[PDB]
Amino acid sequence: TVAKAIFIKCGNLGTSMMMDMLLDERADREDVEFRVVGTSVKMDPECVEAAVEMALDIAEDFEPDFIVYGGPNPAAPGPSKAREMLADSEYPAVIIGDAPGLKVKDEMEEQGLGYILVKPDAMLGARREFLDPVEMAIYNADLMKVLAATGVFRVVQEAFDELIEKAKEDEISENDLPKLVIDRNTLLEREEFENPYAMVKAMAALEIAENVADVSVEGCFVEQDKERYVPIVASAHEMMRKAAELADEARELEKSNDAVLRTPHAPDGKVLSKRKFMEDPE
Amino acid sequence: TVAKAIFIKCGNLGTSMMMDMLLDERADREDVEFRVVGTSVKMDPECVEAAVEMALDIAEDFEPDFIVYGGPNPAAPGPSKAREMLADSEYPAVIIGDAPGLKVKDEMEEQGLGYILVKPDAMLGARREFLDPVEMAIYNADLMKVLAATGVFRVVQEAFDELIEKAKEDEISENDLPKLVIDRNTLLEREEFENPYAMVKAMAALEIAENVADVSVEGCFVEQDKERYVPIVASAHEMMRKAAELADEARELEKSNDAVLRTPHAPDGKVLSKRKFMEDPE
Amino acid sequence: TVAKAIFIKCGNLGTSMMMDMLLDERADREDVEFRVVGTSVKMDPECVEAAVEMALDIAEDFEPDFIVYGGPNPAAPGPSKAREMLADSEYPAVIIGDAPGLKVKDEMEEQGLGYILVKPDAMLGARREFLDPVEMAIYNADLMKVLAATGVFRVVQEAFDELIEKAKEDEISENDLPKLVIDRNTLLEREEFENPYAMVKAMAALEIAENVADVSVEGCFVEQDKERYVPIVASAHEMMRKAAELADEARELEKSNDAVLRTPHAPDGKVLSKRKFMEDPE
Amino acid sequence: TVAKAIFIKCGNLGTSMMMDMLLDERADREDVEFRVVGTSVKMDPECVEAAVEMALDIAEDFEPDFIVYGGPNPAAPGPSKAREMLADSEYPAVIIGDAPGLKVKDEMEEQGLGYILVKPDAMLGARREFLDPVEMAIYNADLMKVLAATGVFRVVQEAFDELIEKAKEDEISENDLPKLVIDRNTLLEREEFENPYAMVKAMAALEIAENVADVSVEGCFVEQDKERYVPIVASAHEMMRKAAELADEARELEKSNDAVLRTPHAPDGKVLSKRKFMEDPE
Amino acid sequence: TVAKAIFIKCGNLGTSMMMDMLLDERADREDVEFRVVGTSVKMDPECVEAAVEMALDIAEDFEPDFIVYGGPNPAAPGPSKAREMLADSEYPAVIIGDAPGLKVKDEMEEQGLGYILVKPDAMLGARREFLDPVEMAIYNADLMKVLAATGVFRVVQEAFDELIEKAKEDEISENDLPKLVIDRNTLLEREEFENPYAMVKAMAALEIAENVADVSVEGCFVEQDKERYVPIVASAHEMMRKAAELADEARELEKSNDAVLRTPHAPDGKVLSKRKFMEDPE
Amino acid sequence: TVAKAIFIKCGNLGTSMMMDMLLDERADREDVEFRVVGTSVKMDPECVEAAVEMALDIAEDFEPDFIVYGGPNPAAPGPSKAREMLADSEYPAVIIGDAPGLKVKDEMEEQGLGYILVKPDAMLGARREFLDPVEMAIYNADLMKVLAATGVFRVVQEAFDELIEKAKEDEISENDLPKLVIDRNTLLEREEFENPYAMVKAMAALEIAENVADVSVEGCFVEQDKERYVPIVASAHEMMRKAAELADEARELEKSNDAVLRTPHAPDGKVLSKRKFMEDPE
Ligand SMILES: [Mg+2]
Ligand SMILES: [Mg+2]
Ligand SMILES: [Mg+2]
Ligand SMILES: [Mg+2]
Repeated sequence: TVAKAIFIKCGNLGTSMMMDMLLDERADREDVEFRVVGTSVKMDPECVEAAVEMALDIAEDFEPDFIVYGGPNPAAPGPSKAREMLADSEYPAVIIGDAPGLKVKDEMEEQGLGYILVKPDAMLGARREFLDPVEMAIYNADLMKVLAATGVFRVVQEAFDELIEKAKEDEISENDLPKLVIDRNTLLEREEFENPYAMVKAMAALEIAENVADVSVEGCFVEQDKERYVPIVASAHEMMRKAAELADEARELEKSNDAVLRTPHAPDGKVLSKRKFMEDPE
Repeated sequence: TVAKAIFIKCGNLGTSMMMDMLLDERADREDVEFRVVGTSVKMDPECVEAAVEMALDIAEDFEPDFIVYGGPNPAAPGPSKAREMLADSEYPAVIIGDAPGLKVKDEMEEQGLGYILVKPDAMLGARREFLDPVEMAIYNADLMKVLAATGVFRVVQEAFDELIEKAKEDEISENDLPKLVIDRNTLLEREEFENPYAMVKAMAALEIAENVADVSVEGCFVEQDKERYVPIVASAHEMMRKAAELADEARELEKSNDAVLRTPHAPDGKVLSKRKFMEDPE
Repeated sequence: TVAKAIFIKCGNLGTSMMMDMLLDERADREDVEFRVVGTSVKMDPECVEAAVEMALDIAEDFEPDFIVYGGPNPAAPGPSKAREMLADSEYPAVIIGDAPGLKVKDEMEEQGLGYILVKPDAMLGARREFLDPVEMAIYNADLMKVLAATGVFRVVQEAFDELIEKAKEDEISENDLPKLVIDRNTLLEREEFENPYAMVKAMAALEIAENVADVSVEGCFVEQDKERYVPIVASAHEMMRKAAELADEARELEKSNDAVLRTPHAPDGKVLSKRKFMEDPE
Repeated sequence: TVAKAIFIKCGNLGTSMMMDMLLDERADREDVEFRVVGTSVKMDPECVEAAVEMALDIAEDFEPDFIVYGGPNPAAPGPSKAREMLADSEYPAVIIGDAPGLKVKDEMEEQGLGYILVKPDAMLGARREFLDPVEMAIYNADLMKVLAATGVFRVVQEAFDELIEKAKEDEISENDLPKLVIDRNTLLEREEFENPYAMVKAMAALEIAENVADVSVEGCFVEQDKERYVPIVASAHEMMRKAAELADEARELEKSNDAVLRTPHAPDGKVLSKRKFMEDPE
Repeated sequence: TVAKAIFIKCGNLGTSMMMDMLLDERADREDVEFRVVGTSVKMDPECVEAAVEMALDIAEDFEPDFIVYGGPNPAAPGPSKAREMLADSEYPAVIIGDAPGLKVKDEMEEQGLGYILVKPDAMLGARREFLDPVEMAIYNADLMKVLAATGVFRVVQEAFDELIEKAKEDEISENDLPKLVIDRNTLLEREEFENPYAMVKAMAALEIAENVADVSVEGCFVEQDKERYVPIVASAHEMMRKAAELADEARELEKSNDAVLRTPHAPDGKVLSKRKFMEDPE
Repeated sequence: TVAKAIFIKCGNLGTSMMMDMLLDERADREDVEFRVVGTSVKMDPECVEAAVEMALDIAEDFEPDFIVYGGPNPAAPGPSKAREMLADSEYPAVIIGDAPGLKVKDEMEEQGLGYILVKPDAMLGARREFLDPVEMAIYNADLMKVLAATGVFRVVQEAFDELIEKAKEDEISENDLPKLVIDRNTLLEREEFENPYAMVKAMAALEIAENVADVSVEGCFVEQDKERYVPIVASAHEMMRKAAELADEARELEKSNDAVLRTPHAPDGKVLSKRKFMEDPE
């Protein structure tokens, strides 16, 4: 049959920005249908409510098997509000956030919602003297490349593909809701990379990515001297740029061996697989 | 004065992906309020329709000073549908798209619509054999790095920022709507780069992102032999990855001359500017 | 048997610069003898004729099995004159040219001439303000790498050596003359690369090289505003530099797989073959 | 007035391959007229003689102010033969060779001819097991990039341009004939590079290119064990590839400072000069 | 007056490997005289005791003005014995260590010892399965590149140069001994880089280097699973390799601005200074 | 049985800096015990003698099985005094040096001393106007990287490990002492690289490094003009930097084939071996 879900996006995150598209890359999955609503970058308690009310507003006629909320710091005012509104609705919800979301990690099991906490999806150096729109874009391009090439996006894809199957089974229980925490070590469980050094390079990429957070936090919430915080947050961007280079390096190693894992979606939604370039998705 | 807008996102394009965030990079603007709605990757006449209705729906109470529709190919069934829906509504609308929209450029002005066509925002190789979620994301990472580091996003931002000023003047006419077609030569009319070699590299990056389109189509809708179109779409990706490298290069040149242009928004919406890293934006 | 030929070089084309040397790379080939005549970069109607005359003059005593004319744009005043002069001669001939020669592909087949059209051998951005002597050399370096590392030169070689064999059968008929149009898609129907990704990188590299031509054309003829054509002709050169680096990346990929295809000429003229580095060519 | 000269090319050398073209880059120099003749790669005493015989043969009606012979090792059988025939003609000649030509350096002062010996124009790894047509082209592309970007070609261009002036004065005396030896230290008497590190990098690139010859020679003429000579010549080619990278790196520094030295020819033949990209050749 | 000191090296740290050499880079200083002793890489109490006793026996007749002990973890048993032994002597002493030394910072002050703790001097992935002699050297090469190119070594050089001047006046009090903790933020207050982006890339390099320590600790002392720790320590090395490239990029930015800081020693000990390449130090 | 040795370090050489460490990479060997003494960068006769006397004085109660002296030029005055002193003692001794040691090769054999001369271990551009501490450290970082990644250090490790086993049997004869001369060709007959291009790239790195010596020598002892020798020595440092990148390139190829050789020491001193990342050493 056909499964449906709603995506609410407040504020920006590398994972939230891509989460719904990781489910139907070519737009040929006839077995799903999604809606996307949000308040852009804004994520204060007010805008959040309005967004979740905009999702509950259309879920009435849309009737989503599950709703997903994606944004930074799920333990902050704005996002906290939205955890409430979704925990108390006739819809199974999933909250996708970053590392600060480990604070309210217990509280999320309580509210009965699923979650995808990406640690390497670090906050960017948000300081007016440094972060303008373009810098903002450049940083996201480097983070997108590290989360994709290291195989973290695969984890999110497969997590929302294993749910979309239980959604067609007309049985979405809280035991079916994912409870994930993505980090460098997560790659130690997969078989993503055939070349071991590629895994080690992807691991290093994610380690660096996770570290970008502390640098951005310090420069934005701790250092108050212009002469010190501008360079600090900028150094957080230089780090992520390198993590992106490491990610690319990992991918190229897999190209040298012709083992680049590829798992596309069949028109009916079933996840295929392949390693060799001219292999034809199995 | 507080301007309002509604972004309709159907299908995916690099420009539509970040278009709204380019207007409030740090979420500190208190002169704007946005509501984003879309049907994700799917952009057929059915989904597109439901999305615009969804946007017009909330537009009654939101009261946007304008509505923006972004997605690939404005000449396609769905986009054309949305193009007539917005033209017939009492809302000043803008259409953001790729090269394929040119076929309906003279047609959009008659509908009284504003448009911004980004030629280098090329369609990716959407073959099930090559394009899986990861690959799609990686593709957009490079495409984003391109549109950002080459100055194209600052063009989009500039156009909308000037529009948001008009939206405050309580007067948005067909003359105040943007009618731009971005391409490699668009940089010739700007002073984005201080280093002349940074610009020509930037131009090369956009010229190459532009050619990527021909290959993606030649392998998605033209060629039908399995043994040819897979290598064809993958070759379009390699082109995008190197285009992104030329963009990174150009920016590193602006970094060596400490002439990296940054144009961040003040809390009141005012667009500041600076070249030197240590200088505050004025 | 010892085949012979006379290459006429008028103008500058990457394929005409190497054409004869790809036939006797180590100069230890004793089954062939060549004579090279030309008037340097000048390819005007006068110089072109004075060149073909020298070739026809030398051919009297030399007595070649065929005569090759290499230079840019066979459909120009100079090349056209030479195209006709050779057709009227008693000597078989082949025309080495770029994309601009396709205009006269049908005509050359009528004149009974043979031809090899290399689409990716793009014209350089010749605009006094940019293309000085050094820059010209530089551009030709990148292009030489692209045509060499992608496999285009091996296609040229396999065609000219297949002809020299028929030239030993002292009977070269128009049916034995080459009629090739090299471009990105040529690699698709070959086995140059053992590594798949090295192939699509080579294909990506060839597409870019081809696309440089239009850029150089736009800036050398169409655009007449100095403030714009200087940047444009330079952007085309930054593009070919990228194409060269891409070709290099492809060769290194073959190296990681110890599969660099090498096909050297034995002292007798036979084309040997090898993959593995320490493997003898047979 | 108008100056003329003939160029004989036997065997290949990076400088011998570009020599003529470095004097008329766009082919719009009306004050010169060149002719090019040779036997391709072959350079044995027989082929050489037939080549210098074909140059003197056309020099009858062409009446050249000076003839130039270019090819590897001007102290070998073939080339030595050509020094004889040119020293014994009514035409002033210039011998273009590589480092092995310093052996017959004094003997050439005696024969009364000029010479340009480029030390960094190293011999390649000419072994059947390594050097095929493709590899041979890859090497010349690297060599071409270093000879150009390091500013060596500029030295050769200036030399033949200072001669083409004294050739319009119909006074080509042996004193006006060039007696040059070019190597790493040539850059110390130049102004080629404004950035001191770009010069330093170029010096290193030349030093390495020069040292490549010693490796090639060993692998080709000294090491007789196939298991050792193949890797040796192959390493000589890896060295040249990095030299090309260093040269390129020097050029990029110059772009960074907007000081890329350009010396294009004026339509009448006088060498112009400029630094800034948009400066307009003066 | 000649300044005398004894350096003791037990175990290995980047900073301790180069500490004494940074004080006499050309070996032409006439104001210093050094003795270096140690037990190589072994830093257990037994060996460290022999090392210090070796130094104290030498001090008898050599009469140094100060003694330096350098090696990892000032808090470990072996280094602790050295601190105890040095604290009990009459010779002013300094402890060079890494992050773990912070645990005994209070103890060192109470012991009258000086110290320089370099946090970016990270412990390597010391697991037999991954660290052999060559990998150990590779890591050191990268670490050295990071500490030198970021400017950390100039901080250490600086500290000791002042201590040496005071020694020449036989007046080294406990309050003269350095108490430095070096890390990413140390660079914020140095006039090391003229290019702001070079400082930011360098800060990024030091941040990543510091991060390496944590990753090496996890793989060597926490994770006990062979399958998990081998990849973890190898990823630690990948991070250091990338940190080295950042330091290298910063160094190349200074070169582009012909602003690389050099502070060589004059024959009489005076520390000169310069920026421009051809500028003489003073 | 535990082997004991003393290492004497005077002056600085890449190999003398790492020698002892390569023998106990993780400090977990039970079969060895070393003592290190030296006079830092100073290697004049007075200092060298003071150093050797320190060693021989320790030797009395330490009872070393063999003594190693490492540092620049075994033929210089200082090093020569060391050779005379050690050749005059009862302790078997090995001299670690650079190319200039070849001069006293016969003299060393007549003295009953062993030797390992590392030709690529080149002297740096030791000119005050260029070489300050930071640059000295950066040069050694690249040289170390070269000596490690190319396998030169593995050769050094092997020579000493063999000598160590002999020591454990109290049987070190003058015929057991090494007489090695390491250079580019040394790599031709080792098992180091599985990939041939990695071996080739490693050879290229050694050739360039070996060549760096001559450039530094020219700039330090021959050229006397500040305006010539500054750029000269600096170009020696740019060469080394590229030799390091080639060594890194060779290492990355091995990683692509998961054939990176690692020969770690077992606790009992046994030299293990492995190739595959996940493969345990045996
Ligand atoms: Mg005291
Ligand atoms: Mg006390
Ligand atoms: Mg003895
Ligand atoms: Mg004896």
